[PDB]
Formats: sequence, C-alpha cells, structure tokens
Amino acid sequence: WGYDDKNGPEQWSKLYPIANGNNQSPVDIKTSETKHDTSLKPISVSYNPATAKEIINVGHSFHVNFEDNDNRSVLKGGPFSDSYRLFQFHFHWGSTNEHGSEHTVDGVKYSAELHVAHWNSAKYSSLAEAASKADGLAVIGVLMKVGEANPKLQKVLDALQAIKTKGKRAPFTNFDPSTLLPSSLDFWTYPGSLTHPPLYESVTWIICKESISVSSEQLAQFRSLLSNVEGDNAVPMQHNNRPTQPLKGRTVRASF
Ligand SMILES: NS(=O)(=O)c1ccc(N2CCN(CC[C@@H]3OCCc4ccccc43)CC2)cc1
Ligand SMILES: [Zn+2]
Repeated sequence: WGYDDKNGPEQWSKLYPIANGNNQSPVDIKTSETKHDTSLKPISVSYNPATAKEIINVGHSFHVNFEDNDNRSVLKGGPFSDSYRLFQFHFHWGSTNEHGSEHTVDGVKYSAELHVAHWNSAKYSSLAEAASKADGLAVIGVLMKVGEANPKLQKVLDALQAIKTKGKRAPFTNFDPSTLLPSSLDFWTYPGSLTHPPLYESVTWIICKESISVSSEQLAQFRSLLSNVEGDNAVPMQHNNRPTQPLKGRTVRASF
C-alpha cells in the first residue's frame, strides 16, 4: 500500500474493505452543518518531554514515537471520560502548497496536517489492544497554513537529516509536542478512522479550529525525505494525504 497511482487511496479497498466503511477519515468539516455541543469540556494536554523516544522513516512518512508504559503523557477532557496516553505524532503533506491537509474546512485545503495520536489506557492494556476498538484512539489534528516559518518545528526538521531513507531511525528525546499545538484549543470532534491502512474505525478526531504556520521551505524539507532504502534510486516522499471521505450521516460537534 502507498500513495502512488498503483497502490494509492483509490486502490486501498482491494486489500482493506473497511476503506468504503461508514466511519472513514478524513472528512470535509462543513461549518454550517456542525452542532455546538454543551457537554464538551476543554482539551487538557499534559505531556512529559522525557517520554519522547525515537524518530523513524516509514517510507510513506516519518513518525516521532513516545514511551507509553505509564501516564506521564496524557490527553483528557473534550468528549472523553477516559485518559488517553500519547504514543506518536506525524504530519501529512501534498505534492505542492495548494493541497497537503487530510481534513478540509468548508472545502478549503491546507498545506499540511499535524496528527498527535493517543490510546485509551483507562480501558485497554496496550496500543495493540486499543488500536482496533471503537473508543481506542484519540488523534488531535492541526491544520498547517503555508506562511511564516514555524520555529517550534525546528527540532523535528533538524532531525530529518539522520533518517533520510526508509527504515532509518534515531533517538529523539526531550520534546513536548504540545509546543506544536495552536494557542486556542477550540475544536471539532467526530467518530472516524486511521487515514491510512489498516484504516480501523477506532479514532475520535479532535480538529483544532485555529491553524499553525509552516514555510514553503519547511514543506520542501518533508518532501526531501526518501521512500527508498539506502543505495537505491532516490524516490522523494512527495505526498501522503488521503482524500476526504463521505460523512454517511455522522455529526461533527463543535466546542465553540
Ligand atoms: N493518520 S492517523 O493519525 O489517522 C494514524 C494512522 C496510522 C497510525 N498507525 C499507528 C496505529 N495503528 C495501530 C495498528 C498497528 O498496526 C497493525 C498491527 C499492530 C500491532 C500492534 C499494535 C499496533 C498495530 C497502526 C498505524 C496512527 C495514526
Ligand atoms: Zn495521520
């Protein structure tokens, strides 16, 4: 599976029939069709920078993984009774600045999207068990609008030179990803899925109303990462964004 013509999001249903399910992500948030929900608490993030572990080139993208053995790094509040434990963050981006986000707002595409992924450690023992469960994952999505260089991205961008090719990894320590989140934590939420295979309908999405910035040059650094293993012909990671999927009667709630 991948993002190419031959293995891309249009082909995914062949290997993963859930691709055409009823709770697929991402979606276009229509602001006129959302519903202010009264019982949504604010989002509380409390991350410990010592839980940052490793940055990895996975060939379609790159992941920053966290230690998830205890509750040092948690997401609380919003639509949740339970505490969710941080395990990874990553980005999606497009061929050019014109597209790149997975979620769209009133049909407007942003240049990139930040995902912060968490698992339900109140109800399940591991990521392995939580990952396939209706209530198992919580991902925060932040839309990234092309403009001014984002200095909080610097430590991430500075690490990419050590994981240029597929399978390469390095230590990535002493990092609190709440520093990447926008000042306002006003959000939308809907029940949904992983935006790539295995596409489990296990995700409660938290989509920030406020965007963060990224430069054209910072997006060039993402696209300068390589999908091939060391010594093969260089294949740039041009894009890794899935097109928006039908709501199929689901309701997007707003905190605001
Ligand atoms: N773009 S996104 O934010 O929707 C997003 C997409 C994919 C992920 N991945 C990590 C979590 N997923 C859990 C399933 C995983 O792979 C299958 C085997 C297996 C075994 C044991 C434990 C876990 C797993 C895998 C992909 C996370 C977030
Ligand atoms: Zn993602």
